[PDB]
Amino acid sequence: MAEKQYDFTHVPKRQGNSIKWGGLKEKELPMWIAEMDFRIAPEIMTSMEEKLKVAAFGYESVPAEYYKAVADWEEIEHRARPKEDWCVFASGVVPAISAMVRQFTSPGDQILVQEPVYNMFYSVIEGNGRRVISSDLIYENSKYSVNWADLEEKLATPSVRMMVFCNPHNPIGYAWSEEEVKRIAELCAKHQVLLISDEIHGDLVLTDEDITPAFTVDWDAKNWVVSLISPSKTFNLAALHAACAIIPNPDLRARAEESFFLAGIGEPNLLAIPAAIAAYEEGHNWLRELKQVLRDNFAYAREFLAKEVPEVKVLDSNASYLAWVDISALGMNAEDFCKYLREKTGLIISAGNGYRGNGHEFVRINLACPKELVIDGMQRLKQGVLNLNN
Amino acid sequence: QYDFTHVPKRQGNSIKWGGLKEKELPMWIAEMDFRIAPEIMTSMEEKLKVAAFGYESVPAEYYKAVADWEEIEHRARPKEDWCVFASGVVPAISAMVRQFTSPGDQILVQEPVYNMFYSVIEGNGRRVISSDLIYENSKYSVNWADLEEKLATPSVRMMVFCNPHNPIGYAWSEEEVKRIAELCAKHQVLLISDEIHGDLVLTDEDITPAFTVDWDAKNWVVSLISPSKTFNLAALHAACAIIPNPDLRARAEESFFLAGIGEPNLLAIPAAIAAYEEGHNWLRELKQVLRDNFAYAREFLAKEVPEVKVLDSNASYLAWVDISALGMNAEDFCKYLREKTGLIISAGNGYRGNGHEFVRINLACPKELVIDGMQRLKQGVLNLNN
Ligand SMILES: Cc1ncc(COP(=O)(O)O)c(C=O)c1O
Ligand SMILES: Cc1ncc(COP(=O)(O)O)c(C=O)c1O
Ligand SMILES: C=CC[S@@](=O)C[C@H](N)C(=O)O
Repeated sequence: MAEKQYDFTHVPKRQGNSIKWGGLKEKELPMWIAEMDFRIAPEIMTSMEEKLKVAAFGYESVPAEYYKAVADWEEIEHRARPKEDWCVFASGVVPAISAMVRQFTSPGDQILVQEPVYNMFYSVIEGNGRRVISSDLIYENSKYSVNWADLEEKLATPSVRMMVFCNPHNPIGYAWSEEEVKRIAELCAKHQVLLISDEIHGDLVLTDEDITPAFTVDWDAKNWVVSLISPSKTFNLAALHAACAIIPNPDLRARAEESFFLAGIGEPNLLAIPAAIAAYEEGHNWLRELKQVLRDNFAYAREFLAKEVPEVKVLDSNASYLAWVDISALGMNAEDFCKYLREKTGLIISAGNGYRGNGHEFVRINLACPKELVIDGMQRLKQGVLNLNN
Repeated sequence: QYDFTHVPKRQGNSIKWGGLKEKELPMWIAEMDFRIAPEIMTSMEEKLKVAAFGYESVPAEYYKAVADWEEIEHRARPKEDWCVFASGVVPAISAMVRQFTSPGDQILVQEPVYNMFYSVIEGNGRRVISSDLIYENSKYSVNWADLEEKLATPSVRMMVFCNPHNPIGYAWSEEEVKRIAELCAKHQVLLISDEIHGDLVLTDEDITPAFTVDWDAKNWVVSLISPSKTFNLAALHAACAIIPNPDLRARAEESFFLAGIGEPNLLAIPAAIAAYEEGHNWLRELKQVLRDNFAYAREFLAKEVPEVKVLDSNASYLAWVDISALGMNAEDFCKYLREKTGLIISAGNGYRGNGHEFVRINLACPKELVIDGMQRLKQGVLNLNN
């Protein structure tokens, strides 16, 4: 090849309290939870080791440099520069959603999602005492589509007060077109519904199709949107706890910031600021190479399952390092299949059940690991399927 | 064995030191101007070498380190099962305010007390009620009749207890903590005992954690701890709730997850474990520097600014200074001090109670900074008399 500047071959050796790699049995292969088995960009590491040299970790403000980095990143990577004053630090995307659920809806209000969607959406809606309402994505011809009439009918319902929009959508791995994003933002604005656009997979569109950040919608609807971003999925920094809400409406923004502070997610920890700035200032080259690795892993995985496991169907996706795999032909509830698969092969993938929708027919597989592990997992999956047919 | 002489060089986004004018001396916000313990630094450096920061569990090595630390430092040992990770003490209070009380309910504090108690009570739409600490003869005391009368009020549903008490720097006696816990249990009031200053008792005394009170009251208590104040790790975001009642504990744990404060960041677990397993020697050295600084502060002011009084305190690195004899509202005295001398201390007003007669001074800094701050304090008063 042309030499890659960075290391996508060696799996980082985690400490014992890793969710992905802790308490596994011998030879078990975790490909479920969405973190990478790649080392992070050395540019980010350098900024973290630099910060540690302070050797005292008192209270931190959010510097202008943080929002500048966020804005520069969105401009360069997605050709949509937010205003830096739109940006508000939050310690995490899901905690920010949870705080905005409490701040911008009332107990008993309904909050719209499009099932199947990220399981943590349900937890922060239901656990906060709001009610999930879904305009289900319709599954036909191996693709999901939106029932736009049903979506609007639910948005227009008085008790439906917020839409948590997954953009790109996890677990189906779909980066919405500009038209779809602006249509949903316009729908929300029309019906006075707050659009929370979870854009945490936005840097991981594995094609050149870009995302459309919600904050780029025109100024009728722009006052009704919040874009949520983080370096965590892009750069393998789940535990960094750095995120950013982009809220063009200044009063909404100040209220969300107040809700972040009140909840305890408004203040950066000791690494969040320098590590996120380094990621958004200097992570471009590493991300470029990562997407080349991911496209290689996906090309292999999709080709393998096409030729070798016709019992399953990998859905066409263009975003995320996660594959959404239809296992319906196995006649087995995804939760039962994933248990069986783990017991027989050691491969641990995500049952689709927790994403609701039709997720009980699907598994989600994380391909953000060295190709050796992709090959291992794909072969284990075939071994699991073959063991059923016998 | 450790460096308590040289102030760490912060990056620019520091709350205590960022954006100061030339030669300004901040002694207000409670973070130290000391290097952290090298044993903690070692664990952070090695964790960064993982070079990938995915999701982390709370290992029960964390709970074991917490239990061991409480036993060594306070002679009190919680059951590991009682322990729930939280990223911060104040956010845990805020979550428990939302989980365990209703909007409009009253939540009892003992003024003057930590300003952030008011922020999380009132910010969540609960109402602060205070049984004010009685201030007589330079000492604060509890009006036990008043306290119980308010705790017995039906709409008073929670007590946020500062143990040791910031800003006065008082580690309650065993009898005091038990009596408060008994009163809370008697009136079905949840006792949230903020013990974040619990490792900073400077006398030969020990705090009494709320979780040590006996089972006729232990079901009504929550102890909150963190290495933050002890080890100068405000930005680590590691803390722990100790909740003996398992029903409360399950509900508190869920409220932390929903708030976004239930999950450790990439350094919280190894750094806190290192602090609790290996920080005893550094803390022992810290306390002697703190006692030396308090002694200097008390002696200097007794000789030089006799119209002010450093309260006898047994806990924390925060001096609570009665300035009432200056005849000046504390907030105006602090603004005047900053403008005239560059010394930035904490006005007492924000702690409510009788806080307008007090300032709070952070002595967790090298002796040379204390000497400077005291000198500026005297100079400000001298200039007022001129
Ligand atoms: C759609 C979506 N939102 C949010 C998150 C995580 O957000 P955070 O950990 O910053 O709260 C993930 C995880 O990768 C995700 O897939
Ligand atoms: C009484 C008290 N509680 C809590 C805190 C800080 O809590 P948190 O861990 O939320 O920053 C402080 C600050 O040092 C404090 O003095
Ligand atoms: C004005 C001072 C802000 S502050 O120090 C809150 C603090 N951490 C404490 O211990 O009270």
